[PDB]
Amino acid sequence: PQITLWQRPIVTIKVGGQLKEALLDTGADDTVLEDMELPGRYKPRMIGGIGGFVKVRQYDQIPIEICGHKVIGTVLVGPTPTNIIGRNLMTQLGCTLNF
Amino acid sequence: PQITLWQRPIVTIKVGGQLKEALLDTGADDTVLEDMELPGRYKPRMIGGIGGFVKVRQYDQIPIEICGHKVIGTVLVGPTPTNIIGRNLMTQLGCTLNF
Ligand SMILES: COc1ccc(S(=O)(=O)N(CC(C)C)C[C@@H](O)[C@H](Cc2ccccc2)NC(=O)O[C@H]2CO[C@H]3O[C@@H]4OCC[C@@H]4[C@H]32)cc1
Repeated sequence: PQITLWQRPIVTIKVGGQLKEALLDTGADDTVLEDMELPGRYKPRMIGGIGGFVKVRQYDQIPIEICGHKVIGTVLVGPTPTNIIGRNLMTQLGCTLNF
Repeated sequence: PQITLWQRPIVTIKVGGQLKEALLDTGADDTVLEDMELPGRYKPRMIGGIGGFVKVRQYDQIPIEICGHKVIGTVLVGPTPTNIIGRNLMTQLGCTLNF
């Protein structure tokens, strides 16, 4: 894919049979998904943004398909305004920024 | 250039006569800079991120050079933890996400 930025770079993702929308986000170190149920034991964490910090549950080794491409890695779950794919997963996609 | 996402995509910018480091942020609609003065009038604006909303100052049609490219547009100034370059300016560079 080549994704221009006139619109939000929202892609379709597949999380265990659920399809969702998520923002491809180079400004995010990590992937944060809106509150949902994931497998495994989780570490509560603090994650900070524009408007301060929110608490998230960190889950490891979560299979996600982004854009038809399979990735497996860490996903943070909490009160985010939108699902965001962070660099930890965009590197698995092999995303680069180009200009 | 082709920018990798192994590291934060930080670039040097020049705005208001000042050199700054900023994060190239495809998940950011708008460009948001830590508190500084600009030689233009502004209006208040509420901008919402992962922790919620913050009040910013909105300066319109602000020239910025990014990696030696001259761009112009809206710059928001306020209590952001990091300088971020949003889509409003990256579209002017011809920035695409590629994978
Ligand atoms: C270490 O792990 C992390 C740590 C932090 C974050 S983050 O979401 O807070 N963020 C980091 C940055 C502030 C240093 C990534 C950004 O891409 C967020 C991601 C984001 C998007 C939407 C909502 C909340 C967050 N964008 C954002 O806050 O943009 C603001 C400014 O312009 C508007 O575009 C967006 O779209 C409309 C509102 C926002 C506005 C993610 C993973």
